Amino acid sequence: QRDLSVELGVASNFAILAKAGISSVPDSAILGDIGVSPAAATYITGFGLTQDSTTYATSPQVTGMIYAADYSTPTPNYLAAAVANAETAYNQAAGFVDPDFLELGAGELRDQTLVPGLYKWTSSVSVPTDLTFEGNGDATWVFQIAGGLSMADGVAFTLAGGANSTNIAFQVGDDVTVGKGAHFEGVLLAKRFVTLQTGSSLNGRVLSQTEVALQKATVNSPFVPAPEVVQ
Amino acid sequence: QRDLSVELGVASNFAILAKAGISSVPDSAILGDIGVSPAAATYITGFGLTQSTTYATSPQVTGMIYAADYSTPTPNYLAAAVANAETAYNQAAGFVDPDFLELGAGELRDQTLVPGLYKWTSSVSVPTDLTFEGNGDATWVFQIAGGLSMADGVAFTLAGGANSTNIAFQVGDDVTVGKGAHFEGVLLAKRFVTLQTGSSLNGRVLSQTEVALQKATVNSPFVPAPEVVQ
Repeated sequence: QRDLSVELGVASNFAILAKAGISSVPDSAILGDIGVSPAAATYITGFGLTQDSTTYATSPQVTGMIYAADYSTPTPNYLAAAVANAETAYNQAAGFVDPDFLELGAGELRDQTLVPGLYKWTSSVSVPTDLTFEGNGDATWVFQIAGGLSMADGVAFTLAGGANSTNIAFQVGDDVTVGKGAHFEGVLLAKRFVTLQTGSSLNGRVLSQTEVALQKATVNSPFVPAPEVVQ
Repeated sequence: QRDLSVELGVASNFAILAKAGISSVPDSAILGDIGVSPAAATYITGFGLTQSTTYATSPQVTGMIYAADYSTPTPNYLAAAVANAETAYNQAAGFVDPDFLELGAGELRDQTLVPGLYKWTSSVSVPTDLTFEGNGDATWVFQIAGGLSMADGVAFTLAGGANSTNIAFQVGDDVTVGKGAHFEGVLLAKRFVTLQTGSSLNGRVLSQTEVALQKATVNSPFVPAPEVVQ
């Protein structure tokens, strides 16, 4: 019943957005666009970029387009807006007051089923087992994690009750590690590094203020409807 | 000291942004980008456009021309600019507790305006020069429910250090800048904006319908894109 929605702005048009770089050990599989700013395209590595048709690039690993800060107009200003909007979201998520849960599990989320609400830790958070979100289709969850976030190899996030990963946001102060073959659901608003380890998957988006490393990793972001034109 | 700044988001990258069309009787001079969305480029008229499928250029425009039918990422870039312009219009219309309510019953004759929030529930006219007197951090917002019209040849003048990046006008009905008149500030218009023969504007024009220029100048502040890290 609390509306903990986090407004992403232009950053909802990206599967992965990073300030410093994105790397892939191939083959990753990303559904949605990816972008870096203020970094140049040289900090997007392991993708085999082919530049078009000089505003964006393509890769067999990305279903969508790839954007960097040195590409042609209007890409620099589009990216600037996406990164500014992603910072405003991080801050909004970190800014909500009066948590429903404080230091749950003393930082460890083991065999948990999480009702909707605002969850805060001043520590790092680890997820050694599967994790279930239970709530309806409009329910919202925000995690405020001052430290790192780590998911053990093979753990999976499960949705129950009608829940949608568009309504799940994780704000994390320190590095995020999604373990090998683990499955994440939600929007990751990371202050520092995010690594999706070998053969992990994420339905949601990855928004980092530094670098994103993919290891044979899958990211499926929501469809972006094309603005409809008046002729 | 009330901070009446209006946040423009992506609309600070446009000299003129309009939902339905932009026209020019040439030669106009626009310093800054122009864009229409959701309208197609066929609703940008009089610019002698030349089409890199993401934008067009014109001798009248220092910058780029964008339309909703142009190629990726122009449609999503424009949809952000228009959404951000609407959010700005609603923020300016939403400020509460005006400092000055119905000044002049809508007619601003020989006025010098200290900083603050000005509201009218009527239309407004500016039959003479109008001065804004305040320092370089002072902010003004005008909330006008009706139209806004400037008489021929009048000017908006800046005294005491005033800066027109800190002046915003929210106007519900048509805005008409008379021949040879001079406007200062950000115009957030719900409906039509006409800059008549030889008028000029230091600021931006953000319209929810159409903008028409007649041998007119729109000179917008340039906001640098992030410096590239190589």
